Amino acid sequence: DDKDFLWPAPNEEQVTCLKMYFGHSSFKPVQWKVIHSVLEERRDNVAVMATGYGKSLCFQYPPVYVGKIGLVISPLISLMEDQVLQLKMSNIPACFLGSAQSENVLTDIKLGKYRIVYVTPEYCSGNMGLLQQLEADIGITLIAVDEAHCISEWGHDFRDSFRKLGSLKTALPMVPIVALTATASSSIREDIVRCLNLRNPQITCTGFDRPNLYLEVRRKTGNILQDLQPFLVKTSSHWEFEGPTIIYCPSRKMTQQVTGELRKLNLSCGTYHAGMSFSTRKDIHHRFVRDEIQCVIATIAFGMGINKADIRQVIHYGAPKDMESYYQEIGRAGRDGLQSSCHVLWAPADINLNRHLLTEIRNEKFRLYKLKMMAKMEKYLHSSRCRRQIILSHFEDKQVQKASLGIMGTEKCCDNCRS
Ligand SMILES: O=C(Cn1c2c(c(=O)n3nc(N4CCOCC4)nc13)C1(CCN(C(=O)Cc3nc4ccccc4o3)CC1)OC2)Nc1ccc(C(F)(F)F)cc1Cl
Ligand SMILES: [Zn+2]
Repeated sequence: DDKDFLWPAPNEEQVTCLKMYFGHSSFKPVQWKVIHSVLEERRDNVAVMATGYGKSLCFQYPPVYVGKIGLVISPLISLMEDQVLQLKMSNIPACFLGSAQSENVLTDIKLGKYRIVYVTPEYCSGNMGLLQQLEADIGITLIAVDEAHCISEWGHDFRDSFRKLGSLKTALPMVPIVALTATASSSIREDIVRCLNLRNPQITCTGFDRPNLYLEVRRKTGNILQDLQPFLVKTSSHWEFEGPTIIYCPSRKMTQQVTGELRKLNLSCGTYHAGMSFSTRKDIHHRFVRDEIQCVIATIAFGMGINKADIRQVIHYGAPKDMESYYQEIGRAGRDGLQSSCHVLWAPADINLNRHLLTEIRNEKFRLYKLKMMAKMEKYLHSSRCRRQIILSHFEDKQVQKASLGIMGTEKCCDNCRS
């Protein structure tokens, strides 16, 4: 069951609703992330998606489940017409709202007869008073802004119509905005978050097969220098990795240890852990971005703000917490699209493997969730199957494995695909 690997667990009516109106068994981790953060946290989202495969459910499902109203703001007229028809045929009442259509649909929208209203950014700019009325009389579950990259002057597909969608948060500060786009440009999403005036936005990135990441799992011995020696190359007196390198460790003690023995070879490296000031941390980034230091030995803490294109190696010195955290950590590697490697070095005596450590948690539901996650991360590490296939299976939809051409099976895919 996939529903086991979601936190919170989608309730029984949520599952019923998905099968009834969309015809699916379970939510994928990213879909659930976006949907739940909309419904329960009312949190602005930026959803990066390489295709429209599982893209619609993110903004269509929420207003259907609560039975209120969702607003999709898009310039893609014919794509909007196809989705309006698909919703109508799935017994979801939906319309295209524009100046031409207004006389037939507007009264019905105002009296709450539509779950999902598609509009152009042109039309939306004029009728902010209509939006405030709908918030007041029904309540708007969310506003989806598709092709959100069109708000950016520095993007490749700029649209004048998008300029005044900034006023949505001024007009509706309580209503969450789901900004959708097909570009993984870090500068454009900063334009999207800025121009749409988004607050503490959840960022997600799916539909990409990351063919330039090689995955390996490898038994850890005990001796640190023994374990890392394979990854090291000397140039004169000092030692160095082949490129920019991140070594995530499960404990704060380990980051100090690993950094300790890596220093003895005069390696250009530094720590980044929980128990320190958000001041020394600021420089380590700027050093690492400017290639002043080569390696960073960190915990789960380091990563969220990393925009470094040329990360060549990620190493998990010890089994990671779970697949969620692992997916995030490896996802930072090789953003430039050049060959990078992601190695796990694990032993059975790692703190994220012992089950009789989580028995301390007395909340039944949460304890069972953490055990399913530990079991599944364990199943991945011991696997003799394709590391990429396990990860795509769990995180991405079926059509990302199908669309994944000419990497799975090759000597650059994973240790299991090699031998
Ligand atoms: O790689 C991806 C998707 N993807 C992800 C991230 C990312 O950066 N990129 N970057 C890409 N590229 C797509 C292709 O073009 C280059 C960039 N893809 C992803 C992140 C996003 C979330 N994140 C955070 O720390 C939060 C956060 N980020 C922020 C950025 C700015 C500001 C605030 C932020 O807050 C961790 C990194 O995780 C997913 N999928 C994937 C596909 C196949 C395989 C396989 F090979 F194993 F099979 C493994 C994986 Cl992981
Ligand atoms: Zn493989």
